[PDB]
Amino acid sequence: AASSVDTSQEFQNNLKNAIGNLPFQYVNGIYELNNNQTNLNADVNVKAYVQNTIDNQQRPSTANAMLDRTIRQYQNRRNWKPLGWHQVATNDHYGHAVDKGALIAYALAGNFKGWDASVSNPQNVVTQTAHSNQSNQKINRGQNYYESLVRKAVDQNKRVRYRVTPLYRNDTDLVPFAMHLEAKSQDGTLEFNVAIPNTQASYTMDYATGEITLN
Ligand SMILES: [Cl-]
Ligand SMILES: [Cl-]
Repeated sequence: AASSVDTSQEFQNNLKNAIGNLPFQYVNGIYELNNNQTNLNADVNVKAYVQNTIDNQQRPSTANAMLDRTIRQYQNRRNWKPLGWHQVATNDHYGHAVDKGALIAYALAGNFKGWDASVSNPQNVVTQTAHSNQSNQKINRGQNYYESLVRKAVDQNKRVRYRVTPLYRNDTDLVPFAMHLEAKSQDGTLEFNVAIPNTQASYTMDYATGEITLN
């Protein structure tokens, strides 16, 4: 249970195992890693792209992108469930426990030629808590908050190198315990390195199976 409480020692141990001996601190509901510095190189003369990948257990793994206005998607799109999916009606304001969580957001890369930008791209979607997927607030941050930073940067004509990595406790868990987001703009004005805990205050999750126990 403790592994799905974002502030617990157990969670932090898993985080350390997944990212190495990088410094981290809890702030605004997330973990800032390595003083918010990433080694991503945005100063590369390469065409915008997205690359999704999977690991040896067929789980969504490291995703990379170079983002700019050529693949930005402002428009709307014109049964499948991710690994570990077990929906539960919660006792919190979200109403439900989990969302199909994209590694690389539709709005960011939906215009990239040939790419499966759908909600059922099996290399780009995980079981993600509603809280950690949806929260767009600076005070209590979710993945949406960081996606908004990247989106706003691209909308200001910035080139953003971006890397999103689901963090798993071990080789077999179906559901990641956190989402690692890294971003760097060519001009250096945008840079972050964070882990968004795959947690929700009103319940705990067994990351092995995705089974949720409401508080
Ligand atoms: Cl830039
Ligand atoms: Cl929450």
